[PDB]
Amino acid sequence: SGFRKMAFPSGKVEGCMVQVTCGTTTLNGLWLDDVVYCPRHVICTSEDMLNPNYEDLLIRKSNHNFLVQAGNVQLRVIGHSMQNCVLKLKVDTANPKTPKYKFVRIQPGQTFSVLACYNGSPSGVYQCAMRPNFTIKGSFLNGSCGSVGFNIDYDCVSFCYMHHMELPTGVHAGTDLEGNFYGPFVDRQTAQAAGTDTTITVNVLAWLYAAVINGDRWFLNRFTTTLNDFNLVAMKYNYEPLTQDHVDILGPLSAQTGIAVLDMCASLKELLQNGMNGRTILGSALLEDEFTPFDVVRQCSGVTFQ
Amino acid sequence: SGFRKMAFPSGKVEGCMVQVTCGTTTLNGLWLDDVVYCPRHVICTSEDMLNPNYEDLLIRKSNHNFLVQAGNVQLRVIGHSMQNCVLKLKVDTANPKTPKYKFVRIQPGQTFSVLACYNGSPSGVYQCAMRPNFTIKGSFLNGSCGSVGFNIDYDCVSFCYMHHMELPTGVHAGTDLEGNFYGPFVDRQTAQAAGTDTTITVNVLAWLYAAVINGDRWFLNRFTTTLNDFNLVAMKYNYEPLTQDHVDILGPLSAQTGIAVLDMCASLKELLQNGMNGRTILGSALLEDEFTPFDVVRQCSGVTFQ
Ligand SMILES: *CC(=O)N1N=C(c2ccccc2)[C@H](c2ccccc2)[C@@H]1c1ccccc1
Ligand SMILES: *CC(=O)N1N=C(c2ccccc2)[C@H](c2ccccc2)[C@@H]1c1ccccc1
Repeated sequence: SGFRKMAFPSGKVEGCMVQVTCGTTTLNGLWLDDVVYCPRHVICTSEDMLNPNYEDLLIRKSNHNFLVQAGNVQLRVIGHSMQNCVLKLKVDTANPKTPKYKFVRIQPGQTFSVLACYNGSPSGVYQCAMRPNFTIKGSFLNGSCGSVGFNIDYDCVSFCYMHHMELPTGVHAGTDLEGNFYGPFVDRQTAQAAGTDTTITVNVLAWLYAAVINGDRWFLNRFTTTLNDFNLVAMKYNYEPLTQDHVDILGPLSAQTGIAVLDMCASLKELLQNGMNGRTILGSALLEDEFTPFDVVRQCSGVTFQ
Repeated sequence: SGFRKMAFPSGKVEGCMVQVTCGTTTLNGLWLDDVVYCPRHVICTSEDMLNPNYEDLLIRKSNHNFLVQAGNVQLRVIGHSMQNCVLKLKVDTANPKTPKYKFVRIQPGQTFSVLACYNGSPSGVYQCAMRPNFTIKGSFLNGSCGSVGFNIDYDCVSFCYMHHMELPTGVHAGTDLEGNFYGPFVDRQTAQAAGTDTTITVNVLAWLYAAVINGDRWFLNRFTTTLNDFNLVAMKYNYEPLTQDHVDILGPLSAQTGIAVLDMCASLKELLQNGMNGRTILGSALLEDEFTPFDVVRQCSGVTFQ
């Protein structure tokens, strides 16, 4: 019993973290096989970041201008290329600690673990959700760029996020491992609108099922609702509209608890309209939306990894 | 910027996790040098747990009755001994992945990371506090026994907790690595009173300083207080009494923010008496007490580990 925001074990990702320096800028890189992936803004100074022409800046850089260090050993850079907002530095040695991996572009609402790094060294690990507005609410200081987000499936690491920047609002933005930003963000020091953030309705419902499983049931009511009726309430509270795909995904939790998805929706509707009245659910005084249905089942089943 | 409940990178601890089986009972063990540490209740059946005589049960077990498996390799057990509530199984091979380590007995209020394991395999990592009543609020299913709690200081892992049981109330109990329980708990299936839990006042204050550092300042008031005056309010709300040692420990955060500790105490007093009025602090609708002053500074400075 008990429900916690759990991150994946970070061991396989720690073995891939390297320090990348170009000029006076140092950040983190990800060493997989004979390639080191890192944000392309490693080639910029603080002044370049106001309006960088990455193509022109990269032309003035040669392989020897990139210093890659894994622990205390220096890797020899024999190739460099820019793919969207990421730099791929080809090194002469394959990482002997390269785990089985995939590069994946996650959907908004999905979750992943972040291994926050500074100077190529890990400092901590935490679980994040890709918000519907394609930002993340992480913990990232200067030098954390290049830290990655990932999921583990038994022995396979699916990398999905690379940290690039903090918006003036305090939230974080980054790319997938092909260097494509999540959201409309660009890698430059300019004010950028993230847009209205909405609550991940399917995740709040999954967390309500995790609550019932762990004995927190005060919020269960004698009401039911319809998809269109619940969505009228969801639109008023800036919650993502619920679809039959989301209902289908909640099927296993509904079968386990004996509570129909539309009955859980009615309970959520009452919590939205009336608040929590000074009560808590799984130790929280607000509705949590950072657990997918897959996170709830994984945690309640104790699925393990290599 | 941003503030998260961050766990230490778990890589050094993953390399130490093994599966220990005795009869039909399987749980996790910690392999450091040529010794495997695990809960002594690995020698029990479900029926033995009602009133176990560990000494009599252990006498019927020989080295060959303990199956220790690290990944797919079987370790040869050449010695066994019981130290308080832990079994120490001497194996013929030292763990080649043994990190630099220490065994430490933490104080109530201090924090640590838990690497939840099943069958010797890691499933996840999260940060916990040792509550003032010596319980932890973790996430532990059947088979999670033997999972450990730890802290990292650069290259050194200080193990402080080994999971032993879940109380009928849903909270968790365990030992230090010498097998001494934290709290008055015993390793038997009997109802056990954890006692009144109190809020870690020094940690709530440290988290209020983390809030100010990250721009959340609505709660700052025009009042001050005294230690005895604040403690009258602390006793009413089941908060740990604040001492000059706690004030001394908050010194660096007070010097960084320019906010005197007694002024932060007055703000906390107003939050306790008036509530949060539907507002949030660092994304939470309640007062968080699972961050020590050392966790706030470490996170705000980005201290890294090996
Ligand atoms: C994420 C990160 O560490 N850093 N990101 C920036 C940045 C991103 C977008 C717009 C402006 C700045 C910082 C930076 C500073 C100078 C050159 C490139 C990036 C910041 C950082 C700080 C120190 C070293 C590397 C990166
Ligand atoms: C922590 C854990 O996995 N387990 N703890 C107990 C336990 C502890 C205290 C009192 C009763 C039971 C479970 C257990 C069951 C049978 C024998 C010993 C311990 C439980 C567990 C489940 C499966 C394998 C090992 C341990």
